[PDB]
Amino acid sequence: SGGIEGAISVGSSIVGQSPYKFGGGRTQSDINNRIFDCSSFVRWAYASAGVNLGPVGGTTTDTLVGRGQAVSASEMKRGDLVFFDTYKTNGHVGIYLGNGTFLNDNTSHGVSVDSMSNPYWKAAFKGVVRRVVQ
Ligand SMILES: [Cl-]
Repeated sequence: SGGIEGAISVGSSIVGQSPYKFGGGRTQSDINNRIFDCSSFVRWAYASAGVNLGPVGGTTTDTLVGRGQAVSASEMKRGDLVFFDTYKTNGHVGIYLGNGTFLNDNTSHGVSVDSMSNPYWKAAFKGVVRRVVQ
């Protein structure tokens, strides 16, 4: 109930209820108020499940892509971090849920679940995946 499943449970608890804010989620006030961007959301979901993916103030997609172990796209598993080329290389991150979906915090929908086959996310995905819990 920890680790991967715990992070999915915490992160999902606020789906549909947490608008995105670029740069948010790197102060305790923002965390308490559920104000995050894509990478500070992922850091918080895992921290709330007992897993340290980096410092509160300094975690970004660039630091997260350096955590854990590389995974081939064909082998992506629930809990793996999936990265996408949105405004820059690896500019977006989410937590893969299985079944071609991922939990993430994005401008359009805030904290939400998106599909890897949505044409936008399919085009933006380049195969960059990181496993952070074994
Ligand atoms: Cl935290």
